[PDB]
Amino acid sequence: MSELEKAMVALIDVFHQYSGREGDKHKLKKSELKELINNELSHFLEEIKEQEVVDKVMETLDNDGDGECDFQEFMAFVAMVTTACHEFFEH
Amino acid sequence: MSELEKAMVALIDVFHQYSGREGDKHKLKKSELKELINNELSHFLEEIKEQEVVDKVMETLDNDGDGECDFQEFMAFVAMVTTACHEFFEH
Amino acid sequence: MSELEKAMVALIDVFHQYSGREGDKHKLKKSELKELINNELSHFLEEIKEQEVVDKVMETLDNDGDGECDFQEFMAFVAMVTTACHEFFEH
Amino acid sequence: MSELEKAMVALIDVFHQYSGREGDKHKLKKSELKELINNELSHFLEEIKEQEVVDKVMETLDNDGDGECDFQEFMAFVAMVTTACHEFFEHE
Amino acid sequence: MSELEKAMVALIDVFHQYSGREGDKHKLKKSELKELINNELSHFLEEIKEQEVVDKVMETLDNDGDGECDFQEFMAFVAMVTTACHEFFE
Amino acid sequence: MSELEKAMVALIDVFHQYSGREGDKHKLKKSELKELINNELSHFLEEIKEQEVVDKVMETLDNDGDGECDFQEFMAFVAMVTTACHEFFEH
Amino acid sequence: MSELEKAMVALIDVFHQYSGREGDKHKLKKSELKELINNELSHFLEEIKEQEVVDKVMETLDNDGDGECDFQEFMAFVAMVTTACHEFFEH
Amino acid sequence: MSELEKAMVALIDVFHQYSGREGDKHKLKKSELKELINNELSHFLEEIKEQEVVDKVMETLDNDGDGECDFQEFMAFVAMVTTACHEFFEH
Ligand SMILES: [Ca+2]
Ligand SMILES: [Ca+2]
Ligand SMILES: [Ca+2]
Ligand SMILES: [Ca+2]
Ligand SMILES: [Ca+2]
Ligand SMILES: [Ca+2]
Ligand SMILES: [Ca+2]
Ligand SMILES: [Ca+2]
Ligand SMILES: [Ca+2]
Ligand SMILES: [Ca+2]
Ligand SMILES: [Ca+2]
Ligand SMILES: [Ca+2]
Ligand SMILES: [Ca+2]
Ligand SMILES: [Ca+2]
Ligand SMILES: [Ca+2]
Ligand SMILES: [Ca+2]
Ligand SMILES: [Ca+2]
Ligand SMILES: [Ca+2]
Repeated sequence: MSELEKAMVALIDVFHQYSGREGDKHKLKKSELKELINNELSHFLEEIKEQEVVDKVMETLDNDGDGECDFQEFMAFVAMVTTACHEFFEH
Repeated sequence: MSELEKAMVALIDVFHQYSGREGDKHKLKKSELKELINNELSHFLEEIKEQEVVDKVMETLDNDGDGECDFQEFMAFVAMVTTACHEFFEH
Repeated sequence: MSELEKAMVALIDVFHQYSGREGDKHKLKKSELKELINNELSHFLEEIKEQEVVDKVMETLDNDGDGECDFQEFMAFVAMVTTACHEFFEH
Repeated sequence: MSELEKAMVALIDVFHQYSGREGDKHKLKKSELKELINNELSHFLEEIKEQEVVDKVMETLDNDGDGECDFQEFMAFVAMVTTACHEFFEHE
Repeated sequence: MSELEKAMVALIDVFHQYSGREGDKHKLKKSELKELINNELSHFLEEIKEQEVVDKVMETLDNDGDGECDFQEFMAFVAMVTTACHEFFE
Repeated sequence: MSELEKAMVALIDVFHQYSGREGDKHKLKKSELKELINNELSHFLEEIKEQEVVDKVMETLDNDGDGECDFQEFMAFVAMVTTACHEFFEH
Repeated sequence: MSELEKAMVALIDVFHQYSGREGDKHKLKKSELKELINNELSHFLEEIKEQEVVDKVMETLDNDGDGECDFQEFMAFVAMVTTACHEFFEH
Repeated sequence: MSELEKAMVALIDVFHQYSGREGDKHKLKKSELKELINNELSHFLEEIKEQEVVDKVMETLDNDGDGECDFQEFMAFVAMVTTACHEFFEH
């Protein structure tokens, strides 16, 4: 598989890894999203330490309004974060 | 780097491997997109062998209608392809 | 170690994670096999929830007729599931 | 994905890596199998140098006569090496 | 660095990792040796569950009688274990 | 496999890569030992350029008097060289 | 990621481990640089315990005159130390 | 060893692997430097396909003018790349 293909499997893996911890095994609840952001995105995002911050992140990602982040919402989240960090190269 | 962050860097790297070939070095033109798909997504997608199919993929991805795929749009494509793969893994 | 070499070791390690829980530490009994499948093959296989399903899985895997799955029989099951997954990535 | 599920995908991945280089993209020809063994099994197996050795491994693995190793045949190879490794280790 | 030189540094590093956990930072006391064996040699050695067993392992390794395993003593243990592994090719 | 276990296998691997050159493929003769030192211990040890230096190393290592270095004897050489290197990082 | 790539990220990570303790989270004040040296270079460098050694090291590393060590400046320190280590292995 | 110590040994190791191939075994000639960048900086850097690219990189790094990069000069390059990576993660 190419490196791009392996990158896509890794996105699915990390999602499974956190979404399967608690409750709904196919979505991230606020707590799981907090742990994903803090443990897996520490070079791209500041550590989330206040519930207002977890709440706004989740409010932003949660387009179906169920209070959780499903896989499609997580892919959009990754797209936003990666797009943002790639703007570094856009000058 | 986490495996998530490595995936994110891979996505940026592969995008540029193809985007910088011609014209705007931060967008994929149709020829660059065709090559990316054919060389980097050979296990997940059918090889593109017809200009018509190339036009249709770009028409689908090109959300801002500038005729090219920028990195935001490329992320949306990756998310679509990832999604297809993720379906295989929910049982 | 290469990714292949680590993968071979991971197959050994998972077999023993389960085989050593109960009874003979070198074989998977039904309950161990059910737990391995349910916990470690959840994205590749439907969860096993009924004794009758467990029984038929063991019956296919248990070639030598001792009522359990030994390492070699487990390697055959791994080759079966892997071949199934490999049929996916054919393009 | 579990460690087991990752290990299965890593088997598919390495197969692809070598099978797609030359000729039939869905099979390892002798040179492709040689490379895979020398680059990816370079801690479990001795480097294959002599052609005769390459020839013999392929004859071991090639069950359908076509002179190449397909994925199914490669999985039987993987089981052979994993078993050898299993016998190398302690389990008590 | 060759694969041999890198192996050597890895041996130094694992000894460091465990020798620094309690007491004398340069030696493995019995608890530290038990943990290294159980955490880092799980594919080559039986897990140690009994104190008799780790006392016996240390008695064997402990050539200067201080009741701990220093690095030179650790290298000897590594030599024994690797030589035993190698018996697989005998 | 742990880094320590990886190390142990590397040690077996290099020994065989040299021992297998000539004569007994399970032992290092003087020429093979010289080559191992010069090519694999180039950063820990001064290059051997003198027959007397070779002779001396082998006399030190060879404990069963066959005039060669088997694996067990090589492990003793490894212990010795590593130990000397460790003390160098010592507080 | 290659070993080189992972090593570069490890440099960023240890820097931040100590840089974020106090004050500017993006620079090392002398107390922080001291602790970094004392805790993460314990096998390469003798412990610093005198004001003047810290003062001396910081004056060497400080090129923009803020009395702190930013990440670029830290990289000159890393270069110095590593070059020093490389010289021990060249013999 | 700490993560920082191992990172430092990794930097010296990668230098040894590439500097050893051709000519002066203690320095990187331009072909060696191209190989290192293409093989070891492949996730962070663009592939060098145009010879004028290593030519200009060497131009900057060579400060004793043997037209090659020694370890010292190599560390400056590692600073430059690592610093860019830091700024990239700095958003
Ligand atoms: Ca959940
Ligand atoms: Ca939602
Ligand atoms: Ca372009
Ligand atoms: Ca567009
Ligand atoms: Ca059992
Ligand atoms: Ca059976
Ligand atoms: Ca082929
Ligand atoms: Ca090898
Ligand atoms: Ca065949
Ligand atoms: Ca201790
Ligand atoms: Ca002792
Ligand atoms: Ca020999
Ligand atoms: Ca002998
Ligand atoms: Ca600070
Ligand atoms: Ca400063
Ligand atoms: Ca050179
Ligand atoms: Ca690249
Ligand atoms: Ca120079």
